[PDB]
Amino acid sequence: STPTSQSMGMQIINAEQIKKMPTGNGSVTELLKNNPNVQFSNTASSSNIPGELAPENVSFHGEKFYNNNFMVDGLSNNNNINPGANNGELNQQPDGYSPADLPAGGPQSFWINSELIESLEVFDSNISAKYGDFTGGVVDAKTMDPKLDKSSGKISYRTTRDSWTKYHISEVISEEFYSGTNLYYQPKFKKHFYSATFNQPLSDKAGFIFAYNRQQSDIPYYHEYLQQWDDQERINETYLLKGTYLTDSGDIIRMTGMYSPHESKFYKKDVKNGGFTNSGGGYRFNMEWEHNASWGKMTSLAGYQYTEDKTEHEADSYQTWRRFSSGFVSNVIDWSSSGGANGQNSNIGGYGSFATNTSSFSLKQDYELNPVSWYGINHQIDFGWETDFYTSRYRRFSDVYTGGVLVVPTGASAGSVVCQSGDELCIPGEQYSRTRILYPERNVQVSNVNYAAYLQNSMSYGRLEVTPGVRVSYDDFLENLNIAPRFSASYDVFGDRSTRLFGGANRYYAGNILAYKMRQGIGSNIQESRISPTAPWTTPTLRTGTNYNVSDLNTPYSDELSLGLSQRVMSTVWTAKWVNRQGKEQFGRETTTIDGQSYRVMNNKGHTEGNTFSLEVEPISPHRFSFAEVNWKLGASVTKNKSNSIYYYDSANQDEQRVIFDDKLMYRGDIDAMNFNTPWRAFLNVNTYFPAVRLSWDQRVGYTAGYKGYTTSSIQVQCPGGSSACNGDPSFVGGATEYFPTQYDDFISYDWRFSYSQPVYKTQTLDITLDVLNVLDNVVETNQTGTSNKPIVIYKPGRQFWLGVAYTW
Ligand SMILES: CCCCCCCCO[C@@H]1O[C@H](CO)[C@@H](O)[C@H](O)[C@H]1O
Ligand SMILES: CCCCCCCCO[C@@H]1O[C@H](CO)[C@@H](O)[C@H](O)[C@H]1O
Ligand SMILES: CCCCCCCCO[C@@H]1O[C@H](CO)[C@@H](O)[C@H](O)[C@H]1O
Ligand SMILES: CCCCCCCCCCCC[N+](C)(C)[O-]
Ligand SMILES: CCCCCCCCCCCC[N+](C)(C)[O-]
Repeated sequence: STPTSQSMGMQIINAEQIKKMPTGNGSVTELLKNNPNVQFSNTASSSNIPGELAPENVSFHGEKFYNNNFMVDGLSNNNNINPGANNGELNQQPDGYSPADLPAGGPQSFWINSELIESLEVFDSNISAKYGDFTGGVVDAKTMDPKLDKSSGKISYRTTRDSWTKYHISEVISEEFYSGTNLYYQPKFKKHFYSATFNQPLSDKAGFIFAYNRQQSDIPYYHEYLQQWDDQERINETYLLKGTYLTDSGDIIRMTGMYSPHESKFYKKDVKNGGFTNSGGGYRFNMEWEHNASWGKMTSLAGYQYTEDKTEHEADSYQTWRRFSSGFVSNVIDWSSSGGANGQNSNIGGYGSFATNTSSFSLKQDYELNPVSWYGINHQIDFGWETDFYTSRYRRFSDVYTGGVLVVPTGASAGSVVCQSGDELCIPGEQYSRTRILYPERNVQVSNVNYAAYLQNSMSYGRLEVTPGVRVSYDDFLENLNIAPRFSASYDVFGDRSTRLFGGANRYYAGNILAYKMRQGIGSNIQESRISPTAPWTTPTLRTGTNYNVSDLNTPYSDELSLGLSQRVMSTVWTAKWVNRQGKEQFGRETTTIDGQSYRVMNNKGHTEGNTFSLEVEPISPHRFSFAEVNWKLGASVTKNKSNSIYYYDSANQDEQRVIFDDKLMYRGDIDAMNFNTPWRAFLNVNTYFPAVRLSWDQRVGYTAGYKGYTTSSIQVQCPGGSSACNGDPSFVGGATEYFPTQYDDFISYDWRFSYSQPVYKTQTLDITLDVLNVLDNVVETNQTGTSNKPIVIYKPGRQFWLGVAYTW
């Protein structure tokens, strides 16, 4: 059995516990909301953005949001190229809009639905040497296994809508919002979730399981100027197939296969054929071999996993044409993109396709030895190793041409454009392009190999438990070998199990980013010119634009200290604990100069702190108090998190800037963190079951410290005189931007889930499921944008209904 000091710092959510928490989009990170050690992006749940299907972003003890280890079925599900794009916030032009974009796709490469999952193991504190490639938390999601006894199976269906959603939108925006001209202002929409599961035995000793799961979301979108309604789309799919076979020997062989594409359908604004789609996800193949020997257990795995973020546009060339201007009106340009009174231009097309992928083959092996007493104490030993050979690419699939400067001869020479038979950049009689920019077919490619091994020894003298462990890893990307001591202890103060202390000190090293590699060539373009529209294209010249590059880096780590205490007061367990995290050597941005050419490059100048006091109360067993039965759980936390100005790996170092902030003139690097920094929150869950009418009545209540919004001075406060804070440093001379707080008040969150089951033909049932999400519909500020000039507040979703129908057998 696992050591008591490590369980103290992990969560376990089995499938029946999952079904009893009320949910929107079922997604992995959503399930973390009952964990007092985690926080979410200020924008992660917002009323502007239903219809969106991605996973929320999460940060453990205020560590980076892209420094978590997300696993599925114990294997990595992390994007190690570009996971923290735009520090996790959305972009009015999602990445791929523009020709020279590095695709994003976020911290998880497979977006797995909250069905499909048997158990979720969530480690945040005193983590095991067995787990690496994180600074923050570990989030292992175990999919459904086959059963060998019966032929289970289920078909579900589930939906929500704009009708059914009550919105909260600022005014200021409400005009623009309801026009539906903004991608991420979605007033009208429909989500649809299908699922199908087949459990299937073959022998007394072998069976498989097929599962499928589709989430889809349609969002209308309008072009002013172009004057068209197009439909945005969001599709997530998961196909899953697992066999298991028990040998004559008593050893076990498993085999998994997964395919988890997701895509997002977008539109370049007011552009004829402006469409483009952003595919993500990929697939897996496992093969796993348990062996049960006299000494212990030995599980040996081989795996392969292709994952890919690709942007693909409706067309592979882009033009900007003129509809009309002084002296000119086209017979051929129907549409417009601008609406100027005296001049209108018309954009058409797009920037080809292009992508990043990672192909990777993995070989794990883990040993669980049987306990062994030696020199008077028990030795639970684990050890193991693993190695991963991977290859990352970026590719533009084919040459994409953009139109350059325009000509529109008018007046004396008004009709005189004479085109070439094939010429995509010439409209006979009207207009042509003098220059033309070619973004070329390209390819950049890394192939690497990481190695890791770990040894742990949980020893116990009775009363005591003390588990020193080591994880050693080497990435040949940075070529660093890192050694991570993990230490975790526990003491029982009087037999009993009534009163136990525990603590520990550990170090977690992160995995790779490697975006700066993939961007190396990126944004190369070759521009040509021509005198007339029958001249040949003449003077090709290669520009690179912003150049990116590799540098000599340390691997970012996080150091931990923990101390806690678990009391059993009555028939109710009160466990309270402290954790502190120094996050160190965190990647950021530098501009460096090589040969007169300049280069964006990664540094190790970021840093973070995390400090959390967490309490947790939970009764021993449910109350049967009588005609129904009720269980309950209660979490709470107090949380101070810190940060540089280096928010993520593409943030430049603006620490030495001077900034006014709360009343006194100070350096920017020392100001409060403004994402993942809610000072406290408490939450209670109550699951109620009325067996008399087969009705489940699940409620989540929560009281939460309010948001604190900031805005900034549009104009820098110049400083010898010009603010009475300039005296905080009389010598200082220069500018400084002032931050203006608005402290919103603490708020009550309240969520419901009903689930009624109903027999149909003996062994079958039909299940009705209803979620009421913001029950009181009360308004809460989540996030604040803009200068003081124009401040914009964003709110948490109002009351929302989800309706589900399941059919089991
Ligand atoms: C279980 C074995 C996997 C079977 C899935 C085969 C279908 C994969 O389809 C492919 O997947 C990649 C990422 O999704 C894309 O980049 C490819 O262009 C696409 O054709
Ligand atoms: C768990 C600890 C294992 C240590 C292995 C260190 C390997 C360092 O050795 C390097 O590894 C590269 C990638 O594998 C090779 O291609 C290089 O030739 C070699 O310099
Ligand atoms: C068994 C008792 C568990 C509680 C451990 C006390 C942890 C105190 O630890 C301290 O907490 C401060 C917060 O006020 C932080 O400012 C400091 O960084 C930290 O050293
Ligand atoms: C038994 C379940 C198998 C899943 C069937 C999925 C069928 C659709 C495959 C994708 C094709 C696109 N579209 C829009 C028709 O769905
Ligand atoms: C892991 C076993 C699952 C195998 C399923 C293979 C998917 C077949 C492709 C059908 C079309 C899928 N897509 C992307 C169009 O939706």
